[PDB]
Amino acid sequence: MKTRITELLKIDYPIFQGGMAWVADGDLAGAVSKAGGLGIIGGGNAPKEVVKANIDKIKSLTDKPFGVNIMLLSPFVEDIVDLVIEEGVKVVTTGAGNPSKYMERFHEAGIIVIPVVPSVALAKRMEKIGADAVIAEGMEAGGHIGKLTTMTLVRQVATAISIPVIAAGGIADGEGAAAGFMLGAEAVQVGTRFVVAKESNAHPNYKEKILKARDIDTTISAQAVRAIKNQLTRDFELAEKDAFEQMGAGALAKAVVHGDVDGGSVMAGQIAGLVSKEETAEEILKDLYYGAAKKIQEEASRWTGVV
Amino acid sequence: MKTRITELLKIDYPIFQGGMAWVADGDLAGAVSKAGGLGIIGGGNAPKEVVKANIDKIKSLTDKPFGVNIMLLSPFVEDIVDLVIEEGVKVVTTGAGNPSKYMERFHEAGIIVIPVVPSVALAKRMEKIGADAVIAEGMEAGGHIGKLTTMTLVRQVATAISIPVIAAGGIADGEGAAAGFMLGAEAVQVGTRFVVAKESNAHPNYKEKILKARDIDTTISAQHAVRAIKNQLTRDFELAEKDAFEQMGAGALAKAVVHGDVDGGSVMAGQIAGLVSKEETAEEILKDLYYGAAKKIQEEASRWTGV
Ligand SMILES: O=C(O)COc1ccc(-c2c[nH]c(CNC(=O)Nc3ncc(Sc4ccccn4)s3)n2)cc1
Ligand SMILES: O=C(O)COc1ccc(-c2c[nH]c(CNC(=O)Nc3ncc(Sc4ccccn4)s3)n2)cc1
Ligand SMILES: Cc1cc2nc3c(=O)[nH]c(=O)nc-3n(C[C@H](O)[C@H](O)[C@H](O)COP(=O)(O)O)c2cc1C
Ligand SMILES: Cc1cc2nc3c(=O)[nH]c(=O)nc-3n(C[C@H](O)[C@H](O)[C@H](O)COP(=O)(O)O)c2cc1C
Ligand SMILES: [Ca+2]
Ligand SMILES: [Ca+2]
Ligand SMILES: [Ca+2]
Ligand SMILES: [Ca+2]
Repeated sequence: MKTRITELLKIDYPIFQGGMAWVADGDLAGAVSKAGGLGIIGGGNAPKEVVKANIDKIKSLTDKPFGVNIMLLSPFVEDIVDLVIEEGVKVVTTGAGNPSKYMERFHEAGIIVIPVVPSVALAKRMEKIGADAVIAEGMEAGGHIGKLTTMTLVRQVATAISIPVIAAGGIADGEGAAAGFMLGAEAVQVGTRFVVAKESNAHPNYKEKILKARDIDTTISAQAVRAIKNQLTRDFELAEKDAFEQMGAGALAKAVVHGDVDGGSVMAGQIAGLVSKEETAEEILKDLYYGAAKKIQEEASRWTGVV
Repeated sequence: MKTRITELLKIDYPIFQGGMAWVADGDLAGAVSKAGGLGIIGGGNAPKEVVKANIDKIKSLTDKPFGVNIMLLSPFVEDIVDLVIEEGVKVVTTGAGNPSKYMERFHEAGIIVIPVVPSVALAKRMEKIGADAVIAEGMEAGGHIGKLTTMTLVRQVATAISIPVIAAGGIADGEGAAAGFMLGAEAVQVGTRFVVAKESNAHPNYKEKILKARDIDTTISAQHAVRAIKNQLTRDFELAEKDAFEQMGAGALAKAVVHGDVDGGSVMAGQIAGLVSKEETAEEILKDLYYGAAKKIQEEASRWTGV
């Protein structure tokens, strides 16, 4: 099977493992790319030399295509722009801001640019400035969120633009992934579920937090970031009532690296209640792709001959 | 095609026009039922005598199945429970609370009860007291909302229960409706788009504000949290909360729906309002949703064939 995304990136499955701060090292990314998806290295707030070690890690693991995520609120944003170009990266995703100022530089470098868009207006602007595709991220996602859900944003983005759309936010199995294709997308982007992958270097405490979570276990803090509820999210809310960087500084690192799941930031999506097994990256990819195929096929049998 | 909902309810299409305070009178619920879906009179906050007039109006328009919505925050809840049983209404949907104390009375009346549920724990419990089906409503929906999205709530509720699930929130076309079926749903509930139906008695001003809205033109107010299209009321209400209500809130929806005061009334509508761009008959809407979905499911299955 083929979609414009499998053709554009030269990959087996129309699935991205979304770039994540701290979680998406060369190990996670490498395992995804290896099995046939697009593994994506999360730039995050990391210095150039930390992100570079990751790019080196991945190349030594596989020759398959890979992306690098540039998170536009990073203090080292300009260094990572240099880096993706310098290291020969073919795909760039961008998140948490407008990447417009870097678009011509990326395209002169032969790089494929796929921004994350939170609205139809920004989706269209990206199309008119040359963007090769866009990612519509719903508010149900883990991490730094917009306002619109996946249901409404994907459909309205897909309708507004002629470039290919990718659904992100709230997908953790084949049924969820196939829904993304119905809303008009040609690829899915998955975050929360890849965190529990065997190759993921997220601390056992962070993985077990996700695994035990119920549907309602997430909250939005710092109004904006979706995370699993703990002492830190309760602290922040209370200090929101009172009125602050003592809490917020290094919070994700505390969680992802050191396993402090009380005082750390345990970002994860509303779909974490559906995630309850540790698997390899390949086992996750196959479940999403063949799980979707199966469900699309079963529904077509139901609706067959209707006109 | 057949779903467990089409067979429980004996309806031609697995689509509910969602029970809506003020909007969902007899003429709208009639046209939906007459065209072959499930039209639903919304009880809202209305006295027993007003809802009876609606029930009286619908029976004279169509012989086909119809539902009545019981909104549980109503001052007149006990009377609307009475009313449905006395007038031989065969289906009841509920919203804004827990209907558990009414379950045994409804079933002794031979009534089919379909509660809206905001979580997995409430879906499971409704299943355990004998509910015939539930509605999963996402926070993207118009009106009074929970915290989970359609993408994530419908997945996790379809998964937790063996009774049929109906997907609500963010569906205005066949691609949207197909997506809901993909997540585990056996029918869809549509609100926003039915407001602009030719047979809807919503004020031309109110229909105009939907037709001209963008994806981003809704906001959450009063977080009883209501989703509505941004205007002077939402601006004044947000500010009134900001520094710190019944003077502003009282009768707000009636002012917009009936009188067309879309400046200072509550224009409840979903994030999918940016997609709703024309006035159509109820039948034209039902047919677009149904056959739109069919063609999208059929299209994607030829794309995925052999996988
Ligand atoms: O320019 C504007 O204001 C509008 O433009 C945009 C606004 C928002 C977005 C957007 C929303 N979501 C995303 C992708 N998701 C994310 O970026 N989620 C993230 N999680 C953890 C992150 S790390 C971090 C975060 C904050 C501070 C320091 N570090 S980023 N992009 C894209 C474009
Ligand atoms: O266990 C509990 O605490 C109660 O559980 C529930 C909690 C929430 C819900 C729920 C949320 N949304 C829905 C279905 N949607 C709606 O109920 N939407 C509505 N729009 C306009 C309405 S009219 C109104 C509303 C408030 C005050 C005065 N009038 S109701 N049900 C259902 C059950
Ligand atoms: C822990 C965590 C960190 C993330 N970091 C980034 C990031 O640095 N840049 C970005 O564009 N998106 C970031 N995201 C979003 C993901 O790339 C992806 O779009 C999202 O997880 C999809 O939603 P889901 O969690 O339901 O699967 C992050 C998400 C999580 C959960
Ligand atoms: C104006 C308006 C009034 C509503 N009133 C009720 C109600 O009284 N009881 C209820 O259970 N749901 C109510 N709802 C929810 C709808 O029946 C339906 O589930 C919802 O609108 C679906 O989301 P959508 O707007 O994206 O289609 C209302 C929705 C709107 C837009
Ligand atoms: Ca398109
Ligand atoms: Ca490891
Ligand atoms: Ca089920
Ligand atoms: Ca009329």
